[PDB]
Amino acid sequence: RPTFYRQELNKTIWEVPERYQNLSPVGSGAYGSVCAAFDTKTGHRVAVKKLSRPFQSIIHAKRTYRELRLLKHMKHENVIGLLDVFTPARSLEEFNDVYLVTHLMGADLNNIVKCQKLTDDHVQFLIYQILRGLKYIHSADIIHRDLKPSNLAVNEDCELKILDFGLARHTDDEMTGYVATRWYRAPEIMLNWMHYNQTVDIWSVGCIMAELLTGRTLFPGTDHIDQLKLILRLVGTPGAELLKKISSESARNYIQSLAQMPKMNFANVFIGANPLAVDLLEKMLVLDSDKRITAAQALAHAYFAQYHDPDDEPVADPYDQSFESRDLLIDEWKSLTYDEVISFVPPP
Ligand SMILES: Clc1ncnc2ccsc12
Ligand SMILES: [Cl-]
Ligand SMILES: [Cl-]
Ligand SMILES: [Cl-]
Ligand SMILES: [Cl-]
Ligand SMILES: [Cl-]
Ligand SMILES: [Mg+2]
Repeated sequence: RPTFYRQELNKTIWEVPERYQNLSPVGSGAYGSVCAAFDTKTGHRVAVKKLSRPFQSIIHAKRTYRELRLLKHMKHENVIGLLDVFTPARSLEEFNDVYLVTHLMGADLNNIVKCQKLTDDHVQFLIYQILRGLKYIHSADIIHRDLKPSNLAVNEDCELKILDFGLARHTDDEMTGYVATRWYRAPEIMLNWMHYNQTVDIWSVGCIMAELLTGRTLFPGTDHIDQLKLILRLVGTPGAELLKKISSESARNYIQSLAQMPKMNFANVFIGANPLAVDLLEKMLVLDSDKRITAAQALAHAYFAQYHDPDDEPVADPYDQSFESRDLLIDEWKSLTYDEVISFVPPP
């Protein structure tokens, strides 16, 4: 067991191993209560997250367990990983607090899209890295569900990592009105059309790729219905085949109230873009999720010929998510979480 020391960080008591020094608050609270520190064992600048009220309800205890399981699994160059997890508790009986340690992220994609001039070469390398990380995530039967520029960390060398695993499901209020939290969402999940699957993430990558090419949000809707109208004007209204797959009768009735529209010519929308970029966007932004390109298929597209290496695009170890359908008490979720804290092995 390391030695711990205590300090008050803006009306919060932090108790952490001596290896972590020079703690100071960071971020806009998007990933929880997070400080920056220097890790003296590894020489890296790190983010230390202290969870708020991790065991206060069954819902919160299960969310804590879910976040720790997901972060312990993810071992890939293009995905956030866990550097450490600790508790000052010396037994299950005194366990209350959980702390997670990751690499400190400086800038996200929004900063570079907003403030930098990007070459077709920059767009190739950024989207190649997102798809490489997604091929890995999807091989474990994990759906990200929230890919957007603020969840993509980017460094000076244009190297990228994917963020946001096992945090609270987004509320209907967070999704209301003129908000970036909805602009990257696939239509079948935005409007609850049907049981969704991993194909939702490829819609999101299409929306991100279009914005890197134009410097503008692709579907900046003022509300759910305005955003659906922007989507159908580009990709066309649904045919009988997709309408059959909308399980919700009222959602089917609403769609049929709209005048039919054809798919637009993407070369006249993305004026001057690399024809290979236009071709890939047409294969991602397909209304029927069964027909969209997969991450593994997209890596082999000619747009990525300069970066694609099929011997260096790895898949994940198997991920057991059977706990997700399990009904347990608060103390049972707390015991499962304690075992995952004490069994952690740090990366090489
Ligand atoms: Cl990205 C992400 N998802 C869930 N928890 C954390 C803690 C630090 S970064 C992070
Ligand atoms: Cl230490
Ligand atoms: Cl990492
Ligand atoms: Cl504790
Ligand atoms: Cl964003
Ligand atoms: Cl597993
Ligand atoms: Mg999110």
